Amino acid sequence: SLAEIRTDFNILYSMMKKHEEFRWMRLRIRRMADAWIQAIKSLAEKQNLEKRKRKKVLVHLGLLTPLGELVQWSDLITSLYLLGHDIRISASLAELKEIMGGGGVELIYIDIVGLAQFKKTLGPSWVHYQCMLRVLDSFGTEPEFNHANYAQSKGHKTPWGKWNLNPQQFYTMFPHTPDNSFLGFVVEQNEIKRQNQSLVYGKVDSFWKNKKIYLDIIHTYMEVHATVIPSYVKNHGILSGRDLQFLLRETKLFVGLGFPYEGPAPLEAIANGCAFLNPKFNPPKSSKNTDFFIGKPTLRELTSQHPYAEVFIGRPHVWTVDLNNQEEVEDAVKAILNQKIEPYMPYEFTCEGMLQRINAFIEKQDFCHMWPPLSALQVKLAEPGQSCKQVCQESQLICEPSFFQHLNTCQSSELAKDILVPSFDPKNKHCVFQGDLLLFSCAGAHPRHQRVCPCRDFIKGQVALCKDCL
Ligand SMILES: CC(=O)N[C@H]1[C@H](O[C@@H]2[C@@H](OC[C@H]3O[C@H](O)[C@@H](O)[C@@H](O[C@H]4O[C@H](CO)[C@@H](O)[C@H](O)[C@@H]4O[C@@H]4O[C@H](CO)[C@@H](O)[C@H](O)[C@H]4NC(C)=O)[C@@H]3O)O[C@H](CO)[C@@H](O)[C@@H]2O)O[C@H](CO)[C@@H](O)[C@@H]1O
Ligand SMILES: *[C@@H]1O[C@H](CO)[C@@H](O)[C@H](O)[C@H]1NC(C)=O
Repeated sequence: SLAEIRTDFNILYSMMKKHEEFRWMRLRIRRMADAWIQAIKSLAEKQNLEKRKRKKVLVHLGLLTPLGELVQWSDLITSLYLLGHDIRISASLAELKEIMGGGGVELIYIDIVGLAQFKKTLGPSWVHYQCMLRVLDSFGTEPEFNHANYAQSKGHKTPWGKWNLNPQQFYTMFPHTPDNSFLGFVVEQNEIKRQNQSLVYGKVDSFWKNKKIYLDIIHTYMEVHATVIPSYVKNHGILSGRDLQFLLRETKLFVGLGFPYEGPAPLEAIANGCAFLNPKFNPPKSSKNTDFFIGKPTLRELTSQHPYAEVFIGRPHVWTVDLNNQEEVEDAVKAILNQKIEPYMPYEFTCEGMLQRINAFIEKQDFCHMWPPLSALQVKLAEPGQSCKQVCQESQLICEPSFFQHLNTCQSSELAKDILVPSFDPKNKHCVFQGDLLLFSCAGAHPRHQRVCPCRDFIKGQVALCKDCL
């Protein structure tokens, strides 16, 4: 029974009308419907989408039993629907039991809250389905937090970790954690734009605490608008849809205050021709120094409010600035004021880019027992203090953790259960090899030794996929 692409949303709307929380998701799908339908038709012309098996897919939304996560769920469901899969949407324990009770489930999209429910509801046979799980986890899960016993040994108290999955089963909001898979979402998209209009990113007064100098510098050159705080700020209150599309289409500069971290909104601003003023974090913010991140299953350090925007887009669309550097902020605002407007969206955040990525994952990513192909492997040695993530990135590659097993001249050697191996002491030519295959980790820098690191190429604008991965 083969998957046939769908070009009509009538059935999708009927499914999402069964859950009150999808109300504004259905609205957004209608706004984006022509983009989605154009994209599934264009993909089907570029690539053979024939002879794909129709999968029975459980989509269990633990969080419905977070706007960015609701957007990601909406875009995932829409992608599955367009690709012709048999979607069973669950937002209750009752639904979960019924769907799994019926059997034939081939693929499971769930969040970590939903996974706790899955385990509790199904009992010990929950692990029978473990290889079919794709776990929507916005901020990502590094191997040291996923391995229950290693995490306990290191004193990690995360309520989110210790699931003992293959870490590539965690599906992230941005491609920030190469131990994981990047799922993302779709970003909704010069006489319109008011050259001197800036708009503050942040719907609560709390976000604005101790930003006055920053805002005062911006206010020297631009009107400061808000949707929520100095007297001069022009507040439009809470908005949406066409209205917010208009306000962003009207705005030259979208102003970050530091929070929230890694949201969709800066990408929507850039897609609508805005530049993003992106606060720089020195030191970088992590579960080690930031209350928001304490208990999150990663030590990943954020170098700015939106590191994807900073690293994968950059100027002129994204100015990553020290808020405390008055010279730097003024230079940035004056630059943006004089910039030519260039609306931009990375391919991977388009309808067709997301359809291509999720179709590849559905067809090629299998944890139930080779992809990416071993031809993609390029091995790099991380210097001491450098992670496998870093040394791949430094060569315009990305760490590919599925190649660690193929990397596991050595005068002596030993075995260790540690996220930092395989390692090489090139002084005494001593090799330490991985003794616990669940501890293979792109994340982590050896303090003394070189790390032996598995990298792969990526399609520019589609970092989730190697050139030979389609
Ligand atoms: C959307 C999402 O999950 N996104 C990210 C996530 O982001 C964080 C997350 O926080 C969700 C939690 O927020 C509050 O702490 C609570 O509302 C909590 O709800 C549980 O706990 C409260 C009491 O604290 C209860 O009132 C509520 O019923 C619920 O109880 C819990 O129920 C579950 C289901 O059975 C049970 O399994 C738990 O044991 C039980 N917990 C307790 C202690 O009783 C929320 O869970 O979402 C926020 C926005 O919604 C974000 O800002 C947060 O950063 O982060 C993770 C990890 O990084 C990521 O994987 C995920 O994608
Ligand atoms: C910004 O420019 C527009 C037109 O160029 C004008 O209407 C507006 O008054 C200006 N704002 C400030 C604060 O000077």
